[PDB]
Amino acid sequence: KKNSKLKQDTIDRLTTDTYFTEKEIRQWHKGFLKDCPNGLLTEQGFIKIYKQFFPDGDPSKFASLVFRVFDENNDGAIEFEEFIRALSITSRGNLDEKLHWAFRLYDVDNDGYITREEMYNIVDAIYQMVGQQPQTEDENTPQKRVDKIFDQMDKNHDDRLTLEEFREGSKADPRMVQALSLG
Ligand SMILES: O=C(CC(c1ccccc1)c1ccccc1)Nc1nc2ccccc2s1
Ligand SMILES: [Ca+2]
Ligand SMILES: [Ca+2]
Ligand SMILES: [Ca+2]
Ligand code: NA
Repeated sequence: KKNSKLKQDTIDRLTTDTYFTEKEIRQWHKGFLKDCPNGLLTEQGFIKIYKQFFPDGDPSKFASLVFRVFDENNDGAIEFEEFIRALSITSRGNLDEKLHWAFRLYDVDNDGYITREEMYNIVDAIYQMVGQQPQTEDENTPQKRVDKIFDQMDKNHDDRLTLEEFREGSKADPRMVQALSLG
């Protein structure tokens, strides 16, 4: 099939754009096909992998958010090239590259801004995956602590974060990106 074989044109673009050598890309493709013989990873297949790694909670909500960022062309599947591009940024990117990737995750509706509700949505997704925790203080909930972090980053108090607000906000308070292991 087209999707199953690794074409030289794909390798050329990947070595131009990513931190991986041709040798590493070919190695990763062998592994990609062992887990995904079709060369196309579906959303549910993506969720299944996240369940292999967090068997206690429910990673479905978080995995679906991450999937949308991986699937950069929005065709409903992660092809090998999209897999490598995301892995390059998240495992080998510099701080600015990782913070932009985090911004794309938090900006669920892709409108150029993070809202409070979008920030809640990611945070809730993480707790579902990792283990929800009870709060007996209505003034010390995740939603409220997130509000404080958000307010500190929202320099012009318009109730939304630009990429610049989020990136310079995260370099003084990296907690929203360390929650994704991208600090
Ligand atoms: O989702 C994946 C990709 C995938 C993978 C498969 C094989 C080899 C390396 C990675 C995987 C990794 C860990 C658990 C489940 C799947 N990685 C990322 N996780 C996060 C989390 C937060 C923010 C950014 C990222 S990028
Ligand atoms: Ca795709
Ligand atoms: Ca948004
Ligand atoms: Ca703002
Ligand atoms: Na996408």
